[PDB]
Amino acid sequence: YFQSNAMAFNLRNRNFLKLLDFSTKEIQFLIDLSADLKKAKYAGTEQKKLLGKNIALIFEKASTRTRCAFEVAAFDQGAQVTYIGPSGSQIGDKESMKDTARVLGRMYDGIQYRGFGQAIVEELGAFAGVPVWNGLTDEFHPTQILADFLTMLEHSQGKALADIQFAYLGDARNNVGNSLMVGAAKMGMDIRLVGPQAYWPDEELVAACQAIAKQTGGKITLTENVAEGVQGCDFLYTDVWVSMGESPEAWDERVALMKPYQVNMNVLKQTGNPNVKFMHCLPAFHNDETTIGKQVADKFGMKGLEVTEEVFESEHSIVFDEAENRMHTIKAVMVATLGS
Amino acid sequence: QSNAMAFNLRNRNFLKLLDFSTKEIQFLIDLSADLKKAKYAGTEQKKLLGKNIALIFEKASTRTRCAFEVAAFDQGAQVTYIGPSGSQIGDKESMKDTARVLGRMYDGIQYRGFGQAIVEELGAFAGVPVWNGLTDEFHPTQILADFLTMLEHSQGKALADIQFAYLGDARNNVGNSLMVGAAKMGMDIRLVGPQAYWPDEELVAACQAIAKQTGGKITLTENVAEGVQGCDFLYTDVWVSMGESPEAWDERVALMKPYQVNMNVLKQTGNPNVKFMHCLPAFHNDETTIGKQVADKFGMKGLEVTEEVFESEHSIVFDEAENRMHTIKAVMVATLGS
Amino acid sequence: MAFNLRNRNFLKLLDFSTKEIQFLIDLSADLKKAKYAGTEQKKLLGKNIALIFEKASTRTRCAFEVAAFDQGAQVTYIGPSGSQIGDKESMKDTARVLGRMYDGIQYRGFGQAIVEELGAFAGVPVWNGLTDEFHPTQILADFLTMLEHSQGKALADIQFAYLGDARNNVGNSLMVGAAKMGMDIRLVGPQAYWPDEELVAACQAIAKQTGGKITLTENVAEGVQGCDFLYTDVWVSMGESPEAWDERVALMKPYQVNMNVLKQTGNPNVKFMHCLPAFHNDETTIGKQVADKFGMKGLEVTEEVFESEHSIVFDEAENRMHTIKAVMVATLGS
Ligand SMILES: NC(=O)NCCC[C@H](N)C(=O)O
Ligand SMILES: NC(=O)NCCC[C@H](N)C(=O)O
Ligand SMILES: NC(=O)NCCC[C@H](N)C(=O)O
Ligand SMILES: [Cl-]
Ligand SMILES: [Cl-]
Ligand SMILES: [Cl-]
Repeated sequence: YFQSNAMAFNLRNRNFLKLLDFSTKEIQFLIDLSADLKKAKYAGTEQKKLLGKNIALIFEKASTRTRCAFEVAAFDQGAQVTYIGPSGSQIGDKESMKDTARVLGRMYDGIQYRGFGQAIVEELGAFAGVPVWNGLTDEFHPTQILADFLTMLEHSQGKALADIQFAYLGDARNNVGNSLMVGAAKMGMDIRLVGPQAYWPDEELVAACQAIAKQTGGKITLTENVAEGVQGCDFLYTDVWVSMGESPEAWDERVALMKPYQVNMNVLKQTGNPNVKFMHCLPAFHNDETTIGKQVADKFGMKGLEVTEEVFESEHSIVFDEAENRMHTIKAVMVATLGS
Repeated sequence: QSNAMAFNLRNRNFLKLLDFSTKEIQFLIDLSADLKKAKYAGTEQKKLLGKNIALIFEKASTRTRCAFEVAAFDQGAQVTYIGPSGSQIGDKESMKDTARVLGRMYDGIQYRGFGQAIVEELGAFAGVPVWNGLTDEFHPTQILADFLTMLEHSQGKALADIQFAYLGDARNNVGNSLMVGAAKMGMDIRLVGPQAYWPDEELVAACQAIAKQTGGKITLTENVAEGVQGCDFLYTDVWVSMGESPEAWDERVALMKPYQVNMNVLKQTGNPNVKFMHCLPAFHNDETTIGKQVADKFGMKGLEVTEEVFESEHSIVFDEAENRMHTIKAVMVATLGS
Repeated sequence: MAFNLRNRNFLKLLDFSTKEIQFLIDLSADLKKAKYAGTEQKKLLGKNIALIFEKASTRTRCAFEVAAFDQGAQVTYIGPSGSQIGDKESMKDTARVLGRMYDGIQYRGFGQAIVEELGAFAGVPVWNGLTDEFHPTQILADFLTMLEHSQGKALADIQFAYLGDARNNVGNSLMVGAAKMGMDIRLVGPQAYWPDEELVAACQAIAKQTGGKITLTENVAEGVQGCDFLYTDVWVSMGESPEAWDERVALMKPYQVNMNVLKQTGNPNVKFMHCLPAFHNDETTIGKQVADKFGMKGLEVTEEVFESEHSIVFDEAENRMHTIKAVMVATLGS
């Protein structure tokens, strides 16, 4: 009866540039595929659907998780990869993205890009002629949110995404906030964006998400009031208050505004939910064991920044499950779009 | 015949085109074409299976580096990329030593960098095949790609029947190599640019002696209209190459500017089927930081080529770039394959 | 034996028995033979390995890559820039993330404490590819090389001297290895650069049980007499100050390995070793600047000794790969 390849047909050869380009059913399919690939890998029965494929991984910003997740997922699936890091390439200074896309599209079967304006990854996606995957831009981080939604499903009992309530605290207009809001809207979830109003997401993006959420039964709340924002949440999520590519000056501008939105044990208690779970895309500043994190926190008399060591290392934290799921979801994206 | 050539190429380095016969070069081009077809037909045999290859890059690269990686992967090899930082090379360890160490662990080595003398020392000391992926003096894999492309875009002409011009900095690596390749294959090449940037007189003298025996012709001129009349292909490259000081732009642009490839130049060929080539990367508009800043300083739109030419139907630059991979593959398979 | 090495980290030689070390060396010799005979069996097929380098490397990095590739594994090289490590993400966090995606992890970097943290938190085998304190893969390669270049001597029958900066990672590790394997080692250099007293004491206790001997001396003639091998390394290591050349050259100069030193062994078959990279002439930017400044031609070793029939440095370098292969196959192979 229901066994169908139509949906798989439609994903073939698509780019993965942002979640606004995908239907609710497409996103769910990607999540369900991710789950199946994760099980097959743990059961030792994984089938290689990217055998003989060559993939280019362009990184104009630093990465640990995203880069490793692309490499491992390709290797498990039978593909090879060429990593092109932030120096040593011609890209940007000597060669246009239009030119780079057409050259790489002649040699590789798929291309990942992490960098700056969403406009750049969109040009790559238009000119390459092979599938292009967004591994983070200034505006959106779509692979992260797939991982996050898989993680929420796994750490819930008998709930679909549409039944889940969560809050994101801090810099709500960074890539991860934007993307969470879009995904929540697509999947019918209840999202609260909790932070200072100057860092709320763009009004046009919010308006587009609200129109989406009207059709899916989702809810989107923006607030500066933590107690109101987190009450009843299944998950609390945060990220660094200053993102890659922004000025180091921005710490001075932001810490005093962002400080009330730190995820500490008080915040978890304000949920009223003893089963609440803590998520963070990573990397995180939760103590003095990084150079940047230590310097900033020392300057403001803090121990951690966006999250405390106590929350980050608690039984409530599921950040490493979430990080592992980067790899399974990126795999699903590659298999769906390029798998054969 | 082609079996003779294949036998003679086994275990050789690929350091420059002066190290090869006319027939060896033709064989490499023919092998490139066979490997390209096999890849598109899905019938490619993996002749580098179980081989491990090191790729040393002392300068930046997109095309060359990817072409080496992809060709190796398709042929069943694995690769280690060693970029301009993070290795011991140059600052802590001599090239002689690096060569002897890598030659013990890898089955072949690519090098892109500075003096030709450095790739020659690597090629002498490694004890495994060493392939030049660009030096200050020569860029031999690029020219194989260019000759394959010319053949594909000509209708039943052999290389010996082709006439082409290279415009601009004629003494850079690509101009030197085009002149050598043209002489070896019996072609008619015009090098068109300011006389101070003509290739070295000893290199020209050697290429003229080669050309005498192949029926090739080599012309050096400052005059564009004269140099490009009747050409099948026009070719150019950036006017300041990697490793030269960025200061060079300041007094090189004005000097070079008459040698820009624009639509007037194409019209001066008298040839409605004329095709445009460029090794890439190219400065043809304001969508690069360097290209925009240098052009703005002179109020220009593109540098060595205009957007109008680069994106026209006469341009074959992306066919030429894809052919980098197929030709590098043939080099590796010929020298290291079994 | 093989069973007991499965799933272990390889962080330093002090964590292993004499017999475990010998087994690793013997496995290295078997894998080397299989590779040259074309009969090598892939025991890491489908495995994915991460290679974290916080310092530069040519040999070590290449040896890990090639050994993985030959064994059917794939690798991700994470160099000193382009990752989140150190400035934006703690080692504890990096370890737990990588251990979820990879089957094994190599680390080259700074304090031993950092590799021990990685080893504790990753949850998969971790291998030390050089720290400030120890360099355990190098010494396996060195001991394989000594065996191959000796005729039917066991390690316990070998005498050797290490000259120069005896307290660097390589000296420390040579001393530990020698004590474990019952060898006679002389550390020959200025007293200020002798190894830590606590480390020496632990190695002496080990050596009493194996029949090894450890001598520290500032006298070259006494230190090198009757040696089978002479070994040296750069006088200033990665991560140390460039100012240290000013402090050290005058003190280290008398311990340069030149032809006189080889002659003081009284052994016409003496062999010369060096972990590499080496400063033996003016063909490196650092080596040339330093040597020019002090009116020298080579530093820790002369061109004459380095390129002589006595030098086995490139054999030693090739054995980096075969020994790293053994470590990976023993700890992760199936
Ligand atoms: N897990 C990730 O992929 N994290 C990347 C850092 C995201 C952060 N908003 C940034 O753009 O720096
Ligand atoms: N296609 C290529 O491999 N191009 C590389 C650059 C050539 C240019 N003459 C240079 O040396 O900078
Ligand atoms: N062969 C090697 O792995 N050499 C690495 C350098 C060792 C040297 N003592 C250093 O720490 O700089
Ligand atoms: Cl998105
Ligand atoms: Cl050449
Ligand atoms: Cl050790």
